[PDB]
Order: sequence, then structure tokens, then C-alpha cells
Amino acid sequence: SFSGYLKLTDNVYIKNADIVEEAKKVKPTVVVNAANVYLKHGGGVAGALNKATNNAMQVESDDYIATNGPLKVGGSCVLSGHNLAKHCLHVVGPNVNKGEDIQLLKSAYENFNQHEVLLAPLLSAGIFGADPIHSLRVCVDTVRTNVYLAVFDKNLYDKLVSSFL
Ligand SMILES: CC(=O)NCC1(c2ccccc2)CCOCC1
Repeated sequence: SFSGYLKLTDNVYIKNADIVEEAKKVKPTVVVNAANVYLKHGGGVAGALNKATNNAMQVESDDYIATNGPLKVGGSCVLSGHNLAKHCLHVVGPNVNKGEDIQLLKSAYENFNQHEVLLAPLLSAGIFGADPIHSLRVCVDTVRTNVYLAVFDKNLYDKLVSSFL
């Protein structure tokens, strides 16, 4: 199973790791993608997960959007995990760099509660522009299921652990 994680709470764990490398190693039931409403996996975690699937995630996602239309900010959809996981839970956290309501981050994390265990990034962190310390706090206060957080940046990982209340 998951190794080398620091336990933050009863159900939240954290590790300084590349979520792609973590997913290829563990092959979890669910890997969370930091998705946008259009499932356009261009950069950040989404671009990296999609590149690891040889673009199969994007092809599947475009068919999903053609059929269903875009997701809501704070919403999610379950698609294939391809070579990374059994499933990919595409979750849309608010993108602060697009003026999206940061209060939608709790709604985004509520999607994790439909899955008993997940490998995930911090929602709305990175290129989504939110404060990762705030994202971790919303995660621990919202998610009740077992969440294994992969934080790519070592310096951010150390700051998150050292400042965790
Ligand atoms: C494995 C486990 O007990 N998970 C905790 C929660 C649960 C409770 C009972 C049945 C299934 C899920 C997750 C959903 O929110 C409520 C607690």
C-alpha cells in the first residue's frame, strides 16, 4: 500500500512526492486529478497525469465533455485511471487566477468523501492560485475518508508540515 507518509490526522496523510510517480508505484483504487471544468489537462497535476497516460486521459475526457458538458467548479466526475489507478476522480477546485469563489474549495473536497481511500494533490494549490496551507486545512476539516496527499514541492511540503495545526 502507501509508504513514507506522515500522518496529519486520523484520516489525512501527506508525503513529498510526485503524484504521477506515486500513482505508478501504488496503482491506487483512486487517483484525484486537479481538473478544470472542461477536463483540459494542459498543465500542473492534470498535464502531468495526462502525459503519463500517453494522452489517453485527454481522449477519454474529451468524449466525456462531448456527451455531458462541462463540470461545475466544486464538482467531479469518475473516469478511468488508465495506467495510474483503477479510477481517476477529476475534481474541480476553484481557480483563484480566474476569480473563482475560494469558498467552493470545501465543496470540491466533499467529492473525496464518496471514496474510501484516495491518492490526491492539494486542491486549488499550484497553478490554481490558492494558498496551499488553506487547502490543507479545508482538506483535513472536510474529508472523512482516507486521503494520501502527494505534495510535489519539498519546500512547500516542509512549510505545510511545520505550520500544520
Ligand atoms: C471506512 C469508513 O468508515 N469511512 C468513514 C466514513 C464512512 C462511515 C461508514 C460507512 C462508510 C463510510 C466515510 C464517509 O463519511 C462518514 C464516515
